Amino acid sequence: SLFELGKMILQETGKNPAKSYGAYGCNCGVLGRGKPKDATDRCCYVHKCCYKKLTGCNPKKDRYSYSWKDKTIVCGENNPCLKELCECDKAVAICLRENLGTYNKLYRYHLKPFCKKADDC
Amino acid sequence: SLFELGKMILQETGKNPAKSYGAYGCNCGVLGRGKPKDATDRCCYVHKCCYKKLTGCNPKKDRYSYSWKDKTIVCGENNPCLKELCECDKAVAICLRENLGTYNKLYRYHLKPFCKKADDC
Repeated sequence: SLFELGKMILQETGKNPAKSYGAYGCNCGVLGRGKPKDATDRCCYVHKCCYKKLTGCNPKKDRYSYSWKDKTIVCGENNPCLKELCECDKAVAICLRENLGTYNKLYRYHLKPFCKKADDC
Repeated sequence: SLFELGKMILQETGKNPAKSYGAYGCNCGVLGRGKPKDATDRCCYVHKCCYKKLTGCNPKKDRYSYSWKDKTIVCGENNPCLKELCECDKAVAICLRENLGTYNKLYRYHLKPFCKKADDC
């Protein structure tokens, strides 16, 4: 669920998740996907496509279990969908940390409705 | 949808809904409910309890018709759920506006895991 996602983002990036990613670019936060503005936005784009591809569970609602072993998100879910879900979230949190280097505050509160439509996942 | 909600909050409060309320307190924005930090937070608490009472429609994704007439949100929507949805969003927008005077920026981007669990609606 977003509860685990939020935690992972904190774990990976050390940044407040909503402040930095609750509304950033065309893809981070609500209002679905759009053409990514930058690498960070691309994380969120990929993340949303990851969610979309999940057939067997609800990515935003469904809670799952994961661990923090050697400063690494470890998805210990036996439930296949929750496992794929956890891996979706892990991947975006890692992506977000890896792209902090080009994170641009001007993309915070980017006007999403005016984003170019996104190519399908 | 978050579009109509965002716009109502904007019309009522005059604030960017995403920045001011996308993550405020334990109730505004993502991650369900929690013990409200203040009146503004309480609005979102009530709002989420309002959403719970809805009868099938999707508050996140479903669009509905309202008009801003004589500076009042009018839920012209006739469909039963979308009408109540609209009414939920109108109520929170008004509530946020009415409690603007105690809006506390410190609760912007409040970390949701730090919140005491919400009482049942």
